[PDB]
Amino acid sequence: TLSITSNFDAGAIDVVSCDSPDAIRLRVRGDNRSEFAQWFYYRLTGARGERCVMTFENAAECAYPSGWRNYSAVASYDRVDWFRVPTTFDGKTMTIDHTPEFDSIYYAYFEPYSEERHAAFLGAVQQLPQASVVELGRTVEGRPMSLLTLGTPETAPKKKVWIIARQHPGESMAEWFVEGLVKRLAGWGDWAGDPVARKLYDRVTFHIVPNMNPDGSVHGNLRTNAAGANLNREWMAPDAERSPEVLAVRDAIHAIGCDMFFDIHGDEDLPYVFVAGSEMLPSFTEQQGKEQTAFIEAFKVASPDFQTEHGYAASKYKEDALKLASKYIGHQFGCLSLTLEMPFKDNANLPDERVGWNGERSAALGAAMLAAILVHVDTF
Ligand SMILES: [Zn+2]
Repeated sequence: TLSITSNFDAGAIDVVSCDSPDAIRLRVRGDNRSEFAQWFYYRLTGARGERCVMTFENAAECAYPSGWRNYSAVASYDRVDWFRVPTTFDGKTMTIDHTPEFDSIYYAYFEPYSEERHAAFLGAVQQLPQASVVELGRTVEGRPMSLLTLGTPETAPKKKVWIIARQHPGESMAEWFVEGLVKRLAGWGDWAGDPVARKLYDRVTFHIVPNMNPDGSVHGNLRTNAAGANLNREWMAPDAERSPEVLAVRDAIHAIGCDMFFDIHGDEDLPYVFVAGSEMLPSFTEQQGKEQTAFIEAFKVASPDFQTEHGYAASKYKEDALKLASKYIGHQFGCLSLTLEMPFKDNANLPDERVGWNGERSAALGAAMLAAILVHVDTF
């Protein structure tokens, strides 16, 4: 007897039919208070050594159907080690065809990043002499909005570098990226002995929000918070009831100041790591151009995964572009301001059939970007 369950952190699925392994019928559940549908995460038990054919009947009705083109789902026996599994898409339905090796398995859209993991990581990070953690406010559902500051005393004002992640809760790659970056700043693991963090603290103070959408995350949402708001459309006029997550963070950025800004996302459609810059802003000066180009050049050197060939086609500027964090910040502060995008699929330039794009590659990217930040501040 097969059983599909989803009542856990970030769980999401609607089961249509589940009584023959070769005829499992499913629907992407969708965001809790929004029409956007794309994230899925479920547990399947009772299928050891049985070929499971799991068809997502509403695949074409999802937020980004091209997200299913050349895409493989991820799976795990224990929530620790994740791997890609055989998946096909015909523009109408999506099907995972996989034979579980053990009694209990999970399938998901991307390697998850749980609330527990967040709490364990921040609970350890706060113990570093250079760390502090401040609760800026509460989410819709009373979860903390936590700001991690990493820095040493100013004896000359240090540059304020802001990194926010996971405004879109299903983009768990964003929190993995922050974890890799923070681990390097901590001098943990293989980062012990590395001089980049030390040099950085002489020039820069970091202000980091690892999870911009705690509620959306646990809800199994892709794009919205628990009230149905797209947080990355709330930056020009956030609300205490609808978008307290942005209200609290935007207030802190204004109070604290900002010299460099990075908004960390994942992209459904494109199999590339890329940035969206501020060049479309009418406020984009020659010096800003010089600075953005030079950071991008440094990031290309720091990380072979990062590239500029592929990305969003930069359409004409419209006033509502300021609803997006990196544009709002770019316009308001006149500083280096970027959206960074990681793929749900793989990096097509450097594919990995076993894992595609994942937690470890996202984290390596975050650690690499630190080295580009250092190069950058040492130049400007
Ligand atoms: Zn996003």
